[PDB]
Amino acid sequence: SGFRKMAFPSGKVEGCMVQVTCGTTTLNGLWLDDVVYCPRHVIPNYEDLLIRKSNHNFLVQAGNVQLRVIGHSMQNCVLKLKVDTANPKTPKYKFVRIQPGQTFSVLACYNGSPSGVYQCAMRPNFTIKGSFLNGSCGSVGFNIDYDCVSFCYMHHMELPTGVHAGTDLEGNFYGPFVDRQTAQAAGTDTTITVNVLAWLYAAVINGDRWFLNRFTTTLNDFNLVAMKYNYEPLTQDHVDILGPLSAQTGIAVLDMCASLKELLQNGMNGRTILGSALLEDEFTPFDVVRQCSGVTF
Amino acid sequence: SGFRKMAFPSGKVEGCMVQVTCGTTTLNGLWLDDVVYCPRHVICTSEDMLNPNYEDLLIRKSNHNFLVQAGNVQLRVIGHSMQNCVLKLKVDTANPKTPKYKFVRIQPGQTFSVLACYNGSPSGVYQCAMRPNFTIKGSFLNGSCGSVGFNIDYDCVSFCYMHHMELPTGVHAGTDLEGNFYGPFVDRQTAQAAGTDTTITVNVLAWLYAAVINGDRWFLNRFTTTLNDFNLVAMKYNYEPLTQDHVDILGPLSAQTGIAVLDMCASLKELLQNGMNGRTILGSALLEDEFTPFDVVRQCSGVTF
Ligand SMILES: CNC(=O)CN1Cc2ccc(Cl)cc2[C@H](C(=O)Nc2cncc3cc(S(C)(=O)=O)ccc23)C1
Ligand SMILES: CNC(=O)CN1Cc2ccc(Cl)cc2[C@H](C(=O)Nc2cncc3cc(S(C)(=O)=O)ccc23)C1
Ligand SMILES: [Cl-]
Repeated sequence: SGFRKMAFPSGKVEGCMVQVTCGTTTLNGLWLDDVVYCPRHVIPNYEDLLIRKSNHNFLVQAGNVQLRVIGHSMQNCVLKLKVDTANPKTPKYKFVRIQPGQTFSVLACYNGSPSGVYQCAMRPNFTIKGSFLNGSCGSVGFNIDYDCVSFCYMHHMELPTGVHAGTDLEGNFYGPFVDRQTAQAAGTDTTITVNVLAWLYAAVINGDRWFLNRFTTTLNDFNLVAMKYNYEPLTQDHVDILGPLSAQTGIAVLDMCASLKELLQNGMNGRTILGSALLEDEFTPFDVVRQCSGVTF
Repeated sequence: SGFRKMAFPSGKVEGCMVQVTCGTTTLNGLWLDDVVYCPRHVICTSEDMLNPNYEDLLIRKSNHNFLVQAGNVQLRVIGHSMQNCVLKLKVDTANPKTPKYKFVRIQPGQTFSVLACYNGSPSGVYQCAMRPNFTIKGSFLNGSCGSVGFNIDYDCVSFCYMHHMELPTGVHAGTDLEGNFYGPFVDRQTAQAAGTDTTITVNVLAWLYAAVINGDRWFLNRFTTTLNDFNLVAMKYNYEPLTQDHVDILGPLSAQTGIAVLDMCASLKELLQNGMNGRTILGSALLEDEFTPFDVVRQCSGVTF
């Protein structure tokens, strides 16, 4: 029993965190094999700034050891520093681009040193509601599948509303953001409907059924209600993805949609679901299945 | 900016998780130097759980009855002893991944990270608090026994909890790393129930200071309160009594924001009376009590917005 926002064990990622200093700027880097990956803003016309730099300008520190930079190149908004030593702690890994609604763990670092780990979701507006201070740039987001780490996010900046923006590990930003000081704002955010439904199934699994009713609905009637409350449209794919949770609890996806419709139209009335007075949208159907099953790494 | 429930990086603890099997029971162990620590109920059957005589069950065991597995390697047990509700298995190999560590007993209200494991393999990490009733609201399934709670301050891991059981309400009970239970619990399957739980007042106040640091002041009022009048109101909402120690502990957060502890107590009094009226504090519609004054200082900046 119990339901917590759970992050993946961070150990395989901790062994890759390094500190990168270029001039007066100090941020975090990801050391995989003989390459250190970090935000290119550590050095705007980035090619013009980069052509003026030499290898010895980049100071890379792995714990108490100085790594020697022997090459450098840019890929989109990420800087790739060729180092003279391969990371002996390099885990099995892939660079993957996630979609809005998908969740990941973040290992927040300062000065190449990990300070904390938390779980979060890529919002529909492509920002993440993280917890970062100055020096956090270069902190990474990831998931684990058995022994393989899938790096999906590198932190670049904080927007005026306090939310965060960054790139995949190939330097491509999530969202209409640019790496520079300009008027940038997060677009209007929406609620991840498929995630809220998954969390209602998690509540039913943990013995919370007060919100269930005898009614069902069409996908078309529910999507009109979803549009009114700033909820993301629910697609047939989302319905298919919720299949296992529907079969496990005996509550059809459209049957659970009618419960969500009544929660949107009438509130919680002093009640909570899994210790929360708000409808939670940062647990995917897979997160619910994994946490209510016991999958290890 | 931002405020999340943050756990400590789990890497130093992952390198200590092992699997312990005794007969048909398999649970997790903590391998530090040449000793593996695990719940003593690993020597029990389900029948034994009603009235187990651990000393009688242990005297019938030999070293080779205990199977310890570290990854794909079998560790050899060369000794065994019991310390309170923990079994200590002497092994022939010291853990090369042993970090700098201490065993610390925490008090209710204190927070820690939990590395949840099954079969000596870590599956997830989360942050939680020792409730006033000595239980923890964790997320554990069968096979989680022996999972550990910890804090990492600097490079030293302070182990404070080892998981032993789930109570009928779904909450969790366990021991410190010396085998002493938190709460009036026994590692016996009897009528055991968690006492009535209360809200950790000093933690709720710390989280209100965290909200003020992140730029939100809508909940503040022009009133102050005495410590005794605050406790007379808060007890009515099942909040823990606030002591002079708690007031002293909130000192740095009060000085950083310029809001006296008893003025923040007056805002808390008003929040309990009025609710939130469609508003949230740090993205939450409930008053959060699982962030200590120390956690807030750690996660928040020294400059108030
Ligand atoms: C809000 N930041 C600023 O006004 C200055 N920024 C300008 C800038 C422009 C482009 C890019 Cl790609 C990066 C950046 C830098 C940036 O966003 N870094 C930060 C990232 N994450 C959390 C941060 C928390 C803070 S805080 C309030 O001190 O908690 C500050 C800075 C953070 C620096
Ligand atoms: C609720 N407990 C049981 O049905 C059986 N238990 C009785 C018992 C009595 C004393 C002691 Cl010290 C240990 C234990 C064992 C026990 O508590 N282990 C478990 C630990 N943590 C989470 C657990 C989740 C579950 S569950 C419903 O499947 O989520 C089951 C078992 C868990 C075994
Ligand atoms: Cl303590």
